[PDB]
Amino acid sequence: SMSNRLIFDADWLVPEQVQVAGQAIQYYAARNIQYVQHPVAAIQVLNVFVPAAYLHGSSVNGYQRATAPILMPNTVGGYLPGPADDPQRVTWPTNAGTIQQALKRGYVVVAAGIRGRTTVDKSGQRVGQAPAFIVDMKAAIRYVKYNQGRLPGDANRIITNGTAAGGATSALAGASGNSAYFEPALTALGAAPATDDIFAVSAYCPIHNLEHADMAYEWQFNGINDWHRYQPVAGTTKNGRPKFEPVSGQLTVEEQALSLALKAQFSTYLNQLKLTASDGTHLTLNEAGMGSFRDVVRQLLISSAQTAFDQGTDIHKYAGFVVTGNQVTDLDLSAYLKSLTRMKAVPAFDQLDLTSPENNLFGDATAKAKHFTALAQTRSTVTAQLADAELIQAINPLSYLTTTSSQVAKHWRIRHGAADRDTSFAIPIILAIMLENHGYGIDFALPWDIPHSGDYDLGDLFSWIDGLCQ
Ligand SMILES: CCOC(=O)c1cc(O)c(O)c(O)c1
Repeated sequence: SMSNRLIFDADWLVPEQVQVAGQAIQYYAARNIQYVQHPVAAIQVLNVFVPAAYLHGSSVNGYQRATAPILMPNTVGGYLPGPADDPQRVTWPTNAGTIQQALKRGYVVVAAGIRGRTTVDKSGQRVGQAPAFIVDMKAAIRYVKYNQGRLPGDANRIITNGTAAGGATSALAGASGNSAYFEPALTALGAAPATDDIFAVSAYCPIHNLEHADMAYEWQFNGINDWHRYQPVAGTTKNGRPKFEPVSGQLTVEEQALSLALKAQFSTYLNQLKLTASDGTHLTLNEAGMGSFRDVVRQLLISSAQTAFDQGTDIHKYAGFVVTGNQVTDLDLSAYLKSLTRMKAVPAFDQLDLTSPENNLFGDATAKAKHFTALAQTRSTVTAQLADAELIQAINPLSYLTTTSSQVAKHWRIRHGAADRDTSFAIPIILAIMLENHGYGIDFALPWDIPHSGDYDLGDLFSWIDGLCQ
């Protein structure tokens, strides 16, 4: 209610400790902070964790109370609700280990709970479909910036972090700072009166650009007709972490036909983005999906392989790599993708029967799920509507990057694993190139043999953050 002034009080911080690399990391915690005045779901609270030195007038890793970066990680996956995280949390989902390491590095951590597609209110009504996820992230950022000074940390050094759907959340926060689109939702929540533009973005395998992801996926995997993925099993564990089992299939003749069309359409979509390489040449694809953009994808995988090769990793785990002497000199991209295997069927994202997590994300209070592409709406196997065009645009980080804007974070670090088949490599690559093209700082790679995952390179992530902030 209005009695919640959204004023942080350092008096709330209580001393705790956690082991990191066999040493004690002392910190202070304040949990369960209601970050808006009119919440609709219990999950909308945030936790604050502060290196202990900052309450005793001292330094960690070149930072002090007033200057420390504020890391804002999220636990969003599958566009599902992402509860407020905690270095002591063991319940799934959690990136508790990352919070522990961040505290050791001297970062203040503000871990916010975020509504997701399955969130319901006290009455059983859905209140967490798009754009709830990004509205909550923005509201949490506004709470932090409103409380600049009161909260330890530099509110002008907010760095979001997330994996997969959570990576898209982090990226969207960096892309869409102070966008007027979200103002009515934030007003209705009673968010703090502050801005929500942030300093830097960390994003692992961001599952974004959803309305073009079906095209990208088929451009990549057309010609590969068996798929392999996971679906759950039963089971009751103490950590609440969903247990999965493999399930495989083969594309129907009809799916294969749809694939060829989707792949063909990708060329036109890609070309009209007007992406450029460093020397300024347009990155394109021809009718058959070959060309300079495809060569960029290949080159990134060669770079990935070279890095691993230099480490003594056997890159011939997968097919297609040509090694001459000590150099990975080429790559048969088709052979690599065949050895990596296709994960998702066709369409991969906008399923014709409305059964995907993205279909459910785009539902609302009336409809559990919606389509978000013309193709799937036309070929729908169930009665369905298309989601609002402005909403699809609003939650895509690319929509904000047609320009060199003061509201977009200046500093980006994106990773997508070389063994991650949850979306096409083209998807994070398009984000990365668009960022560079518009003069933003972008640190990008496809790390060798890394699956769908995040937070696996903390040493390098933190070194990057420290390079920006110290
Ligand atoms: C479930 C793992 O990661 C995700 O966040 C995620 C979300 C999606 O919407 C996907 O389509 C996906 O493959 C992964």
